[PDB]
Amino acid sequence: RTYLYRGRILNLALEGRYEIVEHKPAVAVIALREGRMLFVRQMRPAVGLAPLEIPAGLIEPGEDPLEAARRELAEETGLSGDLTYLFSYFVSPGFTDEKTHVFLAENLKEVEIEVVWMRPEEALERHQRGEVEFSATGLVGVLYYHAFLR
Amino acid sequence: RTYLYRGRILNLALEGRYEIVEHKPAVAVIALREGRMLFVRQMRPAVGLAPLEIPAGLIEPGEDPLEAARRELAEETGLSGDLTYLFSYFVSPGFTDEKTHVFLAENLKEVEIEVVWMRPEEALERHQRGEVEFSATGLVGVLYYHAFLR
Ligand SMILES: [Zn+2]
Ligand SMILES: [Zn+2]
Repeated sequence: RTYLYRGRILNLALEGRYEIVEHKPAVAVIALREGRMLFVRQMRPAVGLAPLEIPAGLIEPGEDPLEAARRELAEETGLSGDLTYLFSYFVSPGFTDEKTHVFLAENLKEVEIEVVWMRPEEALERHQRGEVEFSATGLVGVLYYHAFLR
Repeated sequence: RTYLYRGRILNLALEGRYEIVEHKPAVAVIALREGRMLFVRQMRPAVGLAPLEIPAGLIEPGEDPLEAARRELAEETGLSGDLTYLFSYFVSPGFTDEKTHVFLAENLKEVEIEVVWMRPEEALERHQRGEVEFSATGLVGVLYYHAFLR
C-alpha cells in the first residue's frame, strides 16, 4: 500500500500491481413530487459536460450518511424532507473505494447548481435520444422510480 | 490540464483546482434466465471485499461498446447472447470520466471470477440485510430488472 498522491477529495495509491484511488464516501437523494423527480446538473470538469444527477455529495468528517443526505438536499436544492435509507453501491470497485449511500426523500418542504425537476420517463427518453447523459446517481434514481414508485 | 501520473487503467491529472482521474470507458451486461440474474463476484483490492456485480469490463483499443460487452460476457461467464444497448452512465462525474455502457443479453448459449446466478429479489434482500454489497453495475442490474423485466 504505497501512496503516490494525497489530495483533497482523493489519494492515489498502489498495492503492488493494482492502482487504487481512495475517495470519501458519498450520498445521493431520490425525491419525487407530483410525478417529477428532483434532478440537478452542474459543470463537471472531469467529464466536460453536465450530466443529469440527483442531489448528492461527499460525507463530511463527523457526519453519517443520513446527516450528509439532509445537508446535500438543503444545500443543493434548499429543501428538507423525511429521509429513508434505500441501499448503497461502490461506484467502480475495480479502482476506487467510493461508496454511495442512497436515500429516498418524502414530504419535501422549502427551508431556504441547477435544479431540474423532470418526469423520470422524460429523463429516460431524452437519454435514449442522446440529448442528455446520466451520472450513476441519476440513472439509479430513474430506475428506482420505474421499479417502485409508480 | 497537468498530469501527475499516467498508469495502466488510469491517469491522475489536475485542472487548476480539480483533481481528475481519466479512466477507460466500460461495459456491463444484464442477463436474466429462469428468474435468475447473472451476477459475478471477484476480489476487489480497492474495496477489500467482493461486491455483487454483473459481467463487466473495460473497452479495449479498437473495440466499441457492443463488442466489449460480447467479450466480457464470454470471458467472465463463457456465454454469448443477443445483446441490446440499454443506456450509459458516468460512475462518478465529480472526479472521473469513466463512462459505463449497459447492455441486455438474451437467448444465452454456452460457448466455452465467480459466477453467481441469483434472483434479483434475493440479491436486494441480502443487501438490505447487510449480507452483500453492490457495485454500481450490480445495483443497476437489480433495479432494471424490477422496473422492466418482471
Ligand atoms: Zn454539496
Ligand atoms: Zn474482463
